[PDB]
Amino acid sequence: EQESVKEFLAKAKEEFLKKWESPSQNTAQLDHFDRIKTLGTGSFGRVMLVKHKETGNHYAMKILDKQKVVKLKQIEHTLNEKRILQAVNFPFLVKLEFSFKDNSNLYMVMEYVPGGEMFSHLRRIGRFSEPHARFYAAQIVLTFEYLHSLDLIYRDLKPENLLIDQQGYIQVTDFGFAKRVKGRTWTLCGTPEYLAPEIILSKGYNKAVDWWALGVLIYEMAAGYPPFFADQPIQIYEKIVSGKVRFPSHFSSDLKDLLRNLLQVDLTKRFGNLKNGVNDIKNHKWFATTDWIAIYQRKVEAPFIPKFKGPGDTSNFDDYEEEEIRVSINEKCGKEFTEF
Ligand SMILES: NC(=O)c1ccc(O)cc1
Repeated sequence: EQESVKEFLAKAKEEFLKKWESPSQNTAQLDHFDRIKTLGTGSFGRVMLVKHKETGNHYAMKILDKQKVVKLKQIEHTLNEKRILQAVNFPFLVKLEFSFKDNSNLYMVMEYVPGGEMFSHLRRIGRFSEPHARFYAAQIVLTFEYLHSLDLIYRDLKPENLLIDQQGYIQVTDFGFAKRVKGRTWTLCGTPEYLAPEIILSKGYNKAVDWWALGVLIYEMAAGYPPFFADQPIQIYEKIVSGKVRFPSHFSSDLKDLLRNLLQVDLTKRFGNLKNGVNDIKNHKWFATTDWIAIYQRKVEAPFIPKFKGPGDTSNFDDYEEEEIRVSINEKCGKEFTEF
């Protein structure tokens, strides 16, 4: 690549490694914040809109219950998530502002992105046009170029994890499965529709799984549904490993060609994992109209700007039962989470 890209990535890695080696810890506490509204909820945590009581700034606070993290075998994953997030810096990654823990929970306080998840917008519109999908895809390509150069695999690409910001650009969130990996890794994780064949088949896999997932995402953005759908995961997995994909007739020939090379079941032949690396993707005809530098610099006008009233507006997120943030009087799982 141009020396300009090499030097950019060398500096990116220098800065990442310094923070990776000496992570920040314990940079706020719960009673610095007011709770506003639950924005999302899962099996071991939830994300809440909060407001800092002294500055008035809004943030999204991810709260993980230490005991449930342990029960669901997510200890290392949660430690990965925080250690990576506090060390990365890129225009399309949600910024971690504070982290801390208490007797019961782990907390990651992030910039609040009021536009909501791409998932909502995609389902509301139906599908994105190719230019619209391409604008988002280009951001993911650059983000993966960045992450992979740091030896990071993301492992959870899907529309729910892509927030739309006030300029209409992507912020990737949820580093719960992200990991620093030189070579291969083995954990079964991800969402079924987005899993590469080599994950399903229990292989030692690498960053090529992220490029497969990009193929799934581009297909889903442009079609409105993912390429390997079914009612049971096992039936999804059979389709994924089959080597067959059908494309809507409205897809351009260039889109189909790119997707055949991303959704390549032989990981040794998959775009993003060949000798030319990311440049096989960036130079593909489907991306011929993309000005990569202008995307990075946020100079391209976005396909749309989410509608929201201000930094406290939660309209683009949905409604969940509001549950307590209870902190035990006794420390739980202290040893397991020492480094957090
Ligand atoms: N950073 C955010 O605004 C955010 C919002 C909802 C989530 O589920 C995760 C993150």
